Amino acid sequence: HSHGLFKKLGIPGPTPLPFLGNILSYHKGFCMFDMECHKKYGKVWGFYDGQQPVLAITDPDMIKTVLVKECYSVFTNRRPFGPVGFMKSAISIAEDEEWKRLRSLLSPTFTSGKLKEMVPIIAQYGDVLVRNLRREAETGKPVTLKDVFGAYSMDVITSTSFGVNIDSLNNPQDPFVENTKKLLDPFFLSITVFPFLIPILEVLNICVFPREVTNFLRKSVKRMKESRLKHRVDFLQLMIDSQNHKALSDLELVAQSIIFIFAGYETTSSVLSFIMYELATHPDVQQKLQEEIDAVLPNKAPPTYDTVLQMEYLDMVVNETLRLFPIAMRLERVCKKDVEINGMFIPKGVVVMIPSYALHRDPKYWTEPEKFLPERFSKKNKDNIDPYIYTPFGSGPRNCIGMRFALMNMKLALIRVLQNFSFKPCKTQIPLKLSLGGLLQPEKPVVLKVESR
Ligand code: HEM
Ligand SMILES: O=C(Nc1ccccc1Cl)N(Cc1cccc(O)c1)c1cc(C(F)(F)F)ccc1-n1ccnc1
Repeated sequence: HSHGLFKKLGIPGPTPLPFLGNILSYHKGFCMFDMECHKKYGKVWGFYDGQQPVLAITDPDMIKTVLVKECYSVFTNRRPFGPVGFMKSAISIAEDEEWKRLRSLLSPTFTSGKLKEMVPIIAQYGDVLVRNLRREAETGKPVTLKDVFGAYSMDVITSTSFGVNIDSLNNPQDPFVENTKKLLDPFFLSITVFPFLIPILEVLNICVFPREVTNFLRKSVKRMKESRLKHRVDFLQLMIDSQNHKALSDLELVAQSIIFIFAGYETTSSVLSFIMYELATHPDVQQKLQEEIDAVLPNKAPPTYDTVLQMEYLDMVVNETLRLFPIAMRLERVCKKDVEINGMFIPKGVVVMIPSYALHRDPKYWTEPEKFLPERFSKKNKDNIDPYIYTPFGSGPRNCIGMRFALMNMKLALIRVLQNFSFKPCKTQIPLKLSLGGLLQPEKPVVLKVESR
């Protein structure tokens, strides 16, 4: 019944099976499936995640319209995650008026002025990461980068969302480290075929996030609120002060902190691991970046908000890695009203999809794409890229609100790790075969050789 929609609108696409749509095509992963359909079915195609109609667009003008131009009016919210409970008030999960209220109440928290005042504090746990990196350099055996980066990513997240200056890997007993370190898949794939099961799961009070960690963060936020009763450089602080549009709730503040927590842990650790692999398989970029790191700031010169943005090559290295590996893999907006965007009728309720992975590896906009060529973002070539094709943090008023923070957190960590060690390929795997699941992480871990100086 729903499969004739994209046939009525005259939109090509793989013929879907009843009750399932095109979920069987997800056997090669979201990324492989999106690239294949872009070559065959053209610039715009449509498929079905069960009964949910999905429209893929690649035209940059349509993309701008969906993300920027007609954002508040037609394309505002994302597709329902699933059995989310009290986390429905999360800024990434809120819809329509609650999202506009939450983002305005949280936008000044990620201001360039607020990030500069937290730069010296974000380096205390970073020096602890180098201390834990020298002991691994004493061993000639390779080291998995996801655990070391996650240890740093948890320390910075805890020390920036709250005041817990910790050594996550070296102190594996604090409740803050324990809850975060504990936390496609058979569950998420079933929700796509059965969106009718989403409201039934919430009636069963079974949410996709372990409830044991939610109550632990609820009591932690309660005791931290009692600890406030001169912390002026803290995510929560900035949320409690603005609390005392409408007002921000207490449990609402608990939900957003969990967003800030996870968005800076596996997300940051994943990108940090993708960067170092490409630096290990391309040591000329590693050497030049190490040479450029010592140029703007000599050996044993601490980074600063003004100095990080000066190293031009470090920004080129993070951009190309995000291109080759956009951990989002997709951007989604729900067409909540009948709209004709760029000569195309989009009915209501249709999920409009933007394949970041496919456009990041499209030969039309990138020459030799599968090749890590960080020179694509040089001062003379960074103007040729279309900002609506390379969207690692998305775009529009619902882009990544922590883009500046995540870029600073990773760049501040990269400057200190590269000015003390070098990374050589150990036994790793050049093919770097991506995982076939719903995350843009490698199932095979990232283990390379770390050499000192
Ligand atoms: C390298 C790291 C990161 C990448 C690549 C990234 C990328 C993205 C992307 C692609 C989106 C979707 C935007 C869209 O729908 O168009 C997003 C949303 C979001 N990100 Fe990030 N992100 C990163 C780190 C972070 C961090 C560290 C935080 C906060 C601590 C954060 C907070 C958010 C929030 C709150 C949203 C939802 C925006 C809203 O719905 O208003 N992100 N991010
Ligand atoms: O917000 C988000 N948008 C988004 C981006 C791309 C596709 C779909 C979506 Cl919905 N994601 C999704 C996300 C992003 C990266 C790694 C992940 O594993 C998951 C998010 C969700 C949570 C939650 F649901 F677990 F609470 C926590 C943090 C983030 N997140 C990460 C970076 N920026 C935001």
